[PDB]
Amino acid sequence: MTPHINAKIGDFYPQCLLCGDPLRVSYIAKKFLQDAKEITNVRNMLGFSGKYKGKGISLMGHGMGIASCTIYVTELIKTYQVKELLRIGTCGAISPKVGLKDIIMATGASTDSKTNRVRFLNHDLSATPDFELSLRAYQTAKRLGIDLKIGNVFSSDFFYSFETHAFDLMAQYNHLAIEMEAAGLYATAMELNAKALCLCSVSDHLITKEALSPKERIESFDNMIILALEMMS
Amino acid sequence: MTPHINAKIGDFYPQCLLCGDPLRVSYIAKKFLQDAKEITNVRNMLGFSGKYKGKGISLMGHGMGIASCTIYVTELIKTYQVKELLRIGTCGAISPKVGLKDIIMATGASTDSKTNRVRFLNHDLSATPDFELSLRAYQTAKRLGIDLKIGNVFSSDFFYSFETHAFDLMAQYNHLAIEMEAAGLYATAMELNAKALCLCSVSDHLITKEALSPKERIESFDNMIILALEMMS
Amino acid sequence: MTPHINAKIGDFYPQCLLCGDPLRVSYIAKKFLQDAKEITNVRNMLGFSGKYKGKGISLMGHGMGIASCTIYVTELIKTYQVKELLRIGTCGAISPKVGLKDIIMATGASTDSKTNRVRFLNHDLSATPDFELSLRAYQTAKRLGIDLKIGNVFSSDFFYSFETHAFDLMAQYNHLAIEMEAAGLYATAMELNAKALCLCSVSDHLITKEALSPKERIESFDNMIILALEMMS
Amino acid sequence: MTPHINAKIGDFYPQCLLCGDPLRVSYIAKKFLQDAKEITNVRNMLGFSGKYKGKGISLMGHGMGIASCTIYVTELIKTYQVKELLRIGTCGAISPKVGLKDIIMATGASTDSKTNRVRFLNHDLSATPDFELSLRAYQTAKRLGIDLKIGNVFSSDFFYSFETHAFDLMAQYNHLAIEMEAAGLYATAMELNAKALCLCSVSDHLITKEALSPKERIESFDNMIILALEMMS
Amino acid sequence: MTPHINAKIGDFYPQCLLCGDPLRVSYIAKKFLQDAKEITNVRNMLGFSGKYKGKGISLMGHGMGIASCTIYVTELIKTYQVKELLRIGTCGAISPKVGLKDIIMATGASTDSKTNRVRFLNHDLSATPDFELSLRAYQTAKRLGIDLKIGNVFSSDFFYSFETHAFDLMAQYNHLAIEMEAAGLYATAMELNAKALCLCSVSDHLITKEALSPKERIESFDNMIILALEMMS
Amino acid sequence: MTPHINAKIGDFYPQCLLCGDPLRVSYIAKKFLQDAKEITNVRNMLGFSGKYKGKGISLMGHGMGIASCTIYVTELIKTYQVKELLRIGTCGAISPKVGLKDIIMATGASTDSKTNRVRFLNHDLSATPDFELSLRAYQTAKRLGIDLKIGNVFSSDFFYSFETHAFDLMAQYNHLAIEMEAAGLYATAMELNAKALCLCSVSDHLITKEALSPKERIESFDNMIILALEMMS
Ligand code: HPA
Repeated sequence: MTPHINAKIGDFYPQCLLCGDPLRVSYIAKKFLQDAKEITNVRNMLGFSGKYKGKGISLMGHGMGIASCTIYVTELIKTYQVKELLRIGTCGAISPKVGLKDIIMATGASTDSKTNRVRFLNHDLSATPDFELSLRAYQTAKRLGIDLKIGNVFSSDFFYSFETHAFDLMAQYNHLAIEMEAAGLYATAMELNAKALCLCSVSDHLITKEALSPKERIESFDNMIILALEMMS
Repeated sequence: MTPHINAKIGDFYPQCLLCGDPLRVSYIAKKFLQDAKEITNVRNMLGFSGKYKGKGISLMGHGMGIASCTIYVTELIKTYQVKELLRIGTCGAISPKVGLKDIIMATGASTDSKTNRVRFLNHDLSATPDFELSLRAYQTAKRLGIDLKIGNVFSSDFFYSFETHAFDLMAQYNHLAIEMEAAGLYATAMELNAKALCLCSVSDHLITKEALSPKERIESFDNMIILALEMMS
Repeated sequence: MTPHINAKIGDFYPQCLLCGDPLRVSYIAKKFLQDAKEITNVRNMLGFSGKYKGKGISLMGHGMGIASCTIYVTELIKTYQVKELLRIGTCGAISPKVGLKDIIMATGASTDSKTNRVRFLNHDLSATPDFELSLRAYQTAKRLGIDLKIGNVFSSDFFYSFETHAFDLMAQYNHLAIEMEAAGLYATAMELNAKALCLCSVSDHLITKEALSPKERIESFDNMIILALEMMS
Repeated sequence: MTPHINAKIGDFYPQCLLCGDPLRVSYIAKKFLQDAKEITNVRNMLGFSGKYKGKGISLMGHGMGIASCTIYVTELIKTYQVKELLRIGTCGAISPKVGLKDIIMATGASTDSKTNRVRFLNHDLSATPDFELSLRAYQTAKRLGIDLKIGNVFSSDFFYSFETHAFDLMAQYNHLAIEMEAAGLYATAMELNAKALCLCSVSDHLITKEALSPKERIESFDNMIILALEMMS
Repeated sequence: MTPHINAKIGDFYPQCLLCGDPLRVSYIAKKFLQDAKEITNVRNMLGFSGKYKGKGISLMGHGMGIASCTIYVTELIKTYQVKELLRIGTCGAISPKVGLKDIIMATGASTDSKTNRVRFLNHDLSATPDFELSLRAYQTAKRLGIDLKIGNVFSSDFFYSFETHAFDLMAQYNHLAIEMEAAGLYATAMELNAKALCLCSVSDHLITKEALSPKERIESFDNMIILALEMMS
Repeated sequence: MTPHINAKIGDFYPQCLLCGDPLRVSYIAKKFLQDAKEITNVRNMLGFSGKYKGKGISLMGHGMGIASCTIYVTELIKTYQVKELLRIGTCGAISPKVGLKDIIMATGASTDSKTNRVRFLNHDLSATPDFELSLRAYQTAKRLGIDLKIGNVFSSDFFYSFETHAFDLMAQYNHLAIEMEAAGLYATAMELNAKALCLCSVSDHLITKEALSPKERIESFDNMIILALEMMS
């Protein structure tokens, strides 16, 4: 009933977990939820509803990049009444103060996109998450015994960067890692008065080149999954 | 080998078709290819290698928006030696010179993205297709009896535009339609010394708000797929 | 030991409270601090060192605007070894979600300045405070029974705005009020790896035109001075 | 009848050739046209109407730089009803793919000018020729056994560049040569719904530093002159 | 020899008058100079040397627009050792403070070009004339009983503007008239350590549309010619 | 009468000297004026009225940075009917040609601020003083035998520059020094139709690293002060 979601109205709980990869959403729905039901699949972009420790929770893939993430979040909020958008994914660390398996909470999302200057008077929009959600994330991680890393991320239009020489200046200004959506998620949620947070686990270090093995990857993504479901409980 | 395609090095023919929607890809594999093999499925983004009248050809989804398109197109060219990239898809008409069913050949792709300024000295990159390819498309459509409409497209980061007041100016400067990736397709192929072209089928006119019925939407999309397969013959 | 500060090295405590107006700094010192000494007075810009419940506190004025603020923040951090910088002041509200007497915590500072494009690759810097400082403010407010309003502010180069028509768009994107230094404070503290936060008291509401009287302005600000002081004990 | 052109209305044929230098224009008329007459001479910028193998063709000089080109082209289309504009001139080649005596067809014109941002919403306008004209140039060229070199051109505001370090990157993005008008020609033609094409003779590299001798300039340019007159016949 | 001037080295005197129209340069040579000879004529862009009441002086055309002006004045300074460049021409008035026949001395030249951002770190270059020259023009005007209007001009890349709605804001900021080269003359003279000045005669009013009779233009331009020659005396 | 000035009606004379430092302002009052009265002191920013050689003159502090100077200058013109604003401040030299406590007259003020693009259509505002005021400076300085350098200054948002590599380019374009308010003064005075001029004494040399002290920045500048007083006589 939107050009990118074929769910029925009401099929989404007001809390939604987000990933770029629709197959990760699938993995989460099978392994971590009871009574999960696939509710959308336009363009193979999967969404699910189901229960986690008795509470209703929703999952939704959103593709890669600001433009794509912006499409699905816009529809999720405007048509399907999602109110809290918690978003999890991987990132390449650029700071010396984070390493493999760390979970980063993005209190800001810088960007090389033009999307926010187009949204916001051609000025600098400081794209930021909802504070109460970050507080629930901080509190839950302490309780779970996770050493939550906290700082800005840089949301890039480029997976294959042309500005790799600038990563140290980004790290100087407290950017812990690079991904590709958070500035879009945060700006859209600000645009539509909804609540958003982004969480990112370190799977590679772009400076010193250490990398997780493909099943070390899955163990640390699981650690992040559990943190996310726990803070929505 | 790449973080977004799980094909083996050697599975792609040098010619490749592209669509945002990977479900479009499999529909073309089934209904039009012989010996259609699936060769990649990372993040549900399906790819296919098959046969059309005895000649090899590939298919590949690339998701929505410039950032996603660039990732897949960069990896196709750099890792899988793809040489000719032909993008087909839908687009929103903005010009009185076009209506529903029309197929548009994009001789240039303007954009509201900052990606080309980042790539290109913060100047104006004129994002354009390979000429030889555009000639094939013109001759094939003449041989096939298709009244090819030719002009610019505007590639936007926004599906839900904040600048609809501007569509009239775009149309005046010979922009026939809007979509969300061609400027990225063209600049990547320009960057990596490969050949590229973008074809667009008109499904919705954004000015008159005419829309095709899905009985014609499959009808017109087939016309375009055939034109594209023909010019790769 | 800098062109703009004539204190002795060591005169500053590592926690420093900031106001634009040096006479506000003079007030706080005389009314709320023990054994307050004046440590700097270049350009009539007063800084102080004293105690509050036995614990050392410093105070410093920074003038109006990002450029003036940046000058003093840089010198405090670099020459005088200050580690936490807490800014408190007034602000014009622009959001319906806040009214007179409200204290705002700025979890992000947007801007019409070019300073952060100059510092940060001509990209978008998301200027954010230190998280631990923000959590300390949330907990101290809760303990004092203060109803903290959390969101962005907008830091302008213009007190006399040429863009008043834009305040509705800023409010929509969760900018709760307008002032003139937070973006430079946050970016300088980001640049030099120090901890910073901004707190804003609503005395005027730029949209609904409500306003506190001179005696209610004094009363309201005092409520913010005590939260700040309580935050540092 | 316009401030920059002296001709009576109807003096111009609907197909017009353009050079930057009005002495090229006078040269073309006396060696290749029959019954040729000077129709305009404001600011010494010569224009001619004449006959080539029976068919009436016009010639018009336009000066150097986008702003100059834009003045003349604007008056040709709006006042004197020229419909097709074929620009022929020299350029400095920057790509290894082209060498001396080569004729470049500019299928896109990049630029360091701000004019197209001012024309086009401060976005990227991809400035492009009319496809049909470019195909006629390709078909004519091959009929005359001229191997056309095809790609993008960079239209600069600077003859004495301050960014010579950037030429390698421009060449990477398929810019074959540098000149100073094409992006202004294409944009204006797009604005005013006219058909336009730029052709460029490789007199001088800029990288190799190879410059052909006095004898050859005349010969290579005449070659482009015949190409131009033939696709207009 | 330079690409755009075929004068002998040593042909120019160190003081040069400039006009965009080479036929204006010819007119001044024949009417006001003693023993004037033509020294250059590339691209029909005439230059002259001669004497004014016994003292040597040169005249040079430079076409229209910043790019064209910049080519010629660069070559005048670096190759032909011209030291003082005084540009005379017409403009369109935009301010109610000036009328027809008024002579404007441009103490600053704003622009919509990108050329000064390209020259100067993408900041704002304040393009200004040489102070001593503007003093000499002030004094000579007084001597001649000419009432000199003094202010900024706006140097536009557009003769046919797309921002006529902005003319009033320009006039508010002390822009007396619009023309097309002064920002380039000024920035090039600044780049190359020469002395430049621009004087403008009001032929037309862009707001109230008043105009001089082409009989009253010839007379008013003459006054400006005499001012320029005399201040070189 | 404004939120930043609390002077009585008519407390300001129509001529007003400006400093960034209100203590340099106070030092001029107490040393040079008869009947010196302090007419404002909001935020410790001192303004004074008094008499010099019989004629009544005012003095006003404006803080550091374009934003602060705009606030005070805007209020001086709109509420206190100041007509002539003469800034006499400090600046850092960026040439060996220029020594400490040299006095510069800024015929133009370039900037890295975005304030003038915000004010002026996102084009290049050429920020210049009132000519007659600068002629007064020139003739006054000469009658007094006070030496005066004349050129542009660069008005930065940054006292601690992040672009020290650019100083030679700035000096190349006739920028004699760096300061932080002249572009703000000049723009505001252009906006509101008032007469402004900026003089500045070299208080630092940015190549060789000499710097005066806070007290020397009040007391080493008598010649500039006397120059200002005399030109207002
Ligand atoms: O170095 C400087 N930069 C800016 N303003 C100044 N005022 C004195 N020195 C300086």
